[PDB]
Amino acid sequence: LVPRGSHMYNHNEIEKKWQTRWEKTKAFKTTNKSKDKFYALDMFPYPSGSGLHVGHPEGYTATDIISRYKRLKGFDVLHPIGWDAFGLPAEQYALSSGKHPQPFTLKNIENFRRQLKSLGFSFDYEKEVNTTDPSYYRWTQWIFKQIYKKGLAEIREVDVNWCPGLGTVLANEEIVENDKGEMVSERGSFPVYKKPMKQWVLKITNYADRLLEDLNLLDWPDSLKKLQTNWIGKEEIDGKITYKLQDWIFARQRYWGEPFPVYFDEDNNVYLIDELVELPHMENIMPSGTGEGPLATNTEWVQYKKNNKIFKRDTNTMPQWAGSCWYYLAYIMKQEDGTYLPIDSKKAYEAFSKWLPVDLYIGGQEHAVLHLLYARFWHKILYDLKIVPTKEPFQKLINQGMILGKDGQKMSKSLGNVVNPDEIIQNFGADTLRVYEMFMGPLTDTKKWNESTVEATYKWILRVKRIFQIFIEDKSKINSLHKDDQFISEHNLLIKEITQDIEDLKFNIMISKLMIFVNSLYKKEKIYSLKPLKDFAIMFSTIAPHISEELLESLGEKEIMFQSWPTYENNKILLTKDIVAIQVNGKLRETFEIENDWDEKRVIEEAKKLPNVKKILNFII
Ligand SMILES: CC(C)C[C@H](N)C(=O)NS(=O)(=O)OC[C@H]1O[C@@H](n2cnc3c(N)ncnc32)[C@H](O)[C@@H]1O
Repeated sequence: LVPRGSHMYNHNEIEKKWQTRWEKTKAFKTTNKSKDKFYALDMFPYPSGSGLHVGHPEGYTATDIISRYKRLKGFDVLHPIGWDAFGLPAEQYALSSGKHPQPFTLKNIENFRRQLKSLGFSFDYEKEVNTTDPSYYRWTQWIFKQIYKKGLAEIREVDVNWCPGLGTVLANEEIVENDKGEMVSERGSFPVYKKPMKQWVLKITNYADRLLEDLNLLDWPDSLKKLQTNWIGKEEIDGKITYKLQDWIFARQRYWGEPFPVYFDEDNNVYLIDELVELPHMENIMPSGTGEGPLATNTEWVQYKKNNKIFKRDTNTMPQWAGSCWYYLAYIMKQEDGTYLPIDSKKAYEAFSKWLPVDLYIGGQEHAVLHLLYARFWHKILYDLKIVPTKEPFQKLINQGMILGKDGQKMSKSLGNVVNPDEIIQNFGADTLRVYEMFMGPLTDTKKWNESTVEATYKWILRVKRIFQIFIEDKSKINSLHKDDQFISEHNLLIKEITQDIEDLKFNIMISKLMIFVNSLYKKEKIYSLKPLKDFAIMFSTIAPHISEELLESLGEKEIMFQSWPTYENNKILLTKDIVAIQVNGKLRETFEIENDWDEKRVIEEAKKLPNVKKILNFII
């Protein structure tokens, strides 16, 4: 049932209005007016279909809520989007559509961008990166070269996973075992087998001990630390320190990827090219199954002329992972005029020191031993080279649970179980989509799409809009003399508890709390002030920004970009609890509330949580 008549509000019109206003007013531009910084990052998407499905926005909603909250708390916020556009995902969608990946990728990116704007994510579109732009992959190639010069890239004979169906080698991390114990590509489920071949490898095993140990520095889920620990698989066996991890098969026999900025002489000595080496435009881009890539047939390009000698260019390309290994840095390098600060410049390093590590990164568990391992590896090499200031790229990682289709499988184009976001956004609105996805369950749980809960979410938003109408359009329903201490208390507590839920990324519970508050407004003949509506709107804006802006405007208030997070007075909350003063050797370092009297020895590990560490809690040596 699509909302109409008395069961609808003007969601399409409101959402377009506010999207337009945010663009004109530059609402999401990354500011630099504070010493408080927050880098909230989504895993950027592949343009490997005609558009997003409703699964994609789930994690993007979660980081948007935090980003929006942080702006309201006065932080400068980096929250950017971009296109993971090289390598197999983009190429395979082009090939399977009978299109050339250059124009087709551009065309699909336009659609993705339109979809994202229609959802009201607070991206600064001036920070966009595209891993296929030559100004971007200039740096991908630079990084590879520095990896080489450090001794960490070489061509050697290894046992590769040959994939006849793709015409290429694949890395061990790109292979999975099926129900019958057979090895297939993680993407496409193409059969593979082992074969000795001379191929480019990156020496990830040389970083294995640090990749393992440095997990201790990270606020990452146990499940993810475990996957990486087991993949690295460090074991002493008969005195040899061994690893299940092998060096990273890095070259692909495909057209659509970064060229290796490399040429060879008659003895196969490797030489490096200093400048950007662009992928030549070719029409003959189908993979040959021979062990060489399609670039090998481009005779004129492969013949590298230097000092009257004819050398041979490398004819492989880099994998899709090369651009995603450093894109979190590219966003910091990206400039208003469309250029990138040089990665090794002083200005880059200072900007990195301001923004890194990413404070909150959300993306799927499927990247456990792919991007989330590989990116850590490149980052550490850059750290060793004094290019980046931190040991680790991403401090806090959350893996959003998969949204499943109605078949109960993970939602994906490949399984033909997708729901098109354009239809939900048309029929119900972006605000409903965002609220619904957070309400489906805990962010980290998997969950199944359910039409009737979508419809219930829309009815709820309609209910919010109608309660605002009641109290705003009739001035007699607001009277500062009205006596209802419990409500003034409920209001102050809402601010406190919603704040805590946002901080905890417990967005489903946050919505339940907003629903309870609305139930309470519907019982009130009068309320003391419009302030609780203003505060509700400001806070709801983090999840339902379009309708929240509309409600704020109808209150005669300023737009969200000029607002602050609501403050509460704890002396209006009708129930107080014990405050425990924590000390470091007789000297006060923190105080905090302990809710109830449940535990005592378990609750001394709650005093360790607070960033500055029943009555007193002294810590003597
Ligand atoms: C950093 C780089 C290596 C990322 C890479 N370019 C990439 O993965 N691109 S992407 O388009 O496939 O995915 C984008 C995001 O969307 C999530 N997602 C996908 N399906 C679902 C689903 N059914 N439910 C919830 N989330 C989903 C997915 O995990 C990821 O974080």
